[PDB]
Amino acid sequence: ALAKRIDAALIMKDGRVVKGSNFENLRDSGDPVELGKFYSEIGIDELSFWDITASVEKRKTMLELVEKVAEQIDIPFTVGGGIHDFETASELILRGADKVEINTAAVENPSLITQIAQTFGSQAVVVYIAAKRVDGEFMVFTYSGKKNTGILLRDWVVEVEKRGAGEIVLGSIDRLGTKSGYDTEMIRFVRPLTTLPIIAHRGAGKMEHFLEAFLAGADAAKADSVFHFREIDVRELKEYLKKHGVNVRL
Repeated sequence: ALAKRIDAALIMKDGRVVKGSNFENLRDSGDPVELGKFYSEIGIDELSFWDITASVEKRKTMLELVEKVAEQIDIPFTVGGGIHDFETASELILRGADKVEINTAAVENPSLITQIAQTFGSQAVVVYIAAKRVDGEFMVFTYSGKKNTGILLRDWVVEVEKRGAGEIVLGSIDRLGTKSGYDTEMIRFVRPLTTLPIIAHRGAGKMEHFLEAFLAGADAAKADSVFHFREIDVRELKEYLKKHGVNVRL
């Protein structure tokens, strides 16, 4: 029925893919640009490039990345990782990114969502929401899961749409590092609260997990290590989803 998207996320530091990948056909399996390009050719629909360059080289590193990526790939991509204000987001979109992915800076200043959207459109703004169960409630976490904001997921989802975001990535900290499946309970919780596309993140271990996420109401599903270490083949995944009635691009 409804069209569904398959996303790959690449974690990057100092220009390199953190922990690389298992694609031996590649000249450089740790080159984010070559790996991204390869993904774009075998069936990934959209890419996310996440930078954790901790040095003062971060800003130009991310700019050089988006420029090289835009030159080599022809599917939409998002860039993220410590994007804290409008000028940083703007530089990155102009240099070639289709979208920016923001989290902590958005929670601390939700008007940042609106400021990026008012120049680049809602479709250019993706808000990543890291959430976790705490005393029986879904709470929003910031600073790479270090801080419980005390903000209810329910309230933040509604505010994010109100401020003009285009898409929500819903990352379950309750599933980080696990391969037991996406947090379908969390996706089902968020689905009726927003009209925005919901992208599932964290927990994927096998093809059937993607099917479960789409049944839960996700519009897209994003993963990283399961692709890079080839626990799941992307072509096989889309073939599988299509076979069982999911509207994926094949």
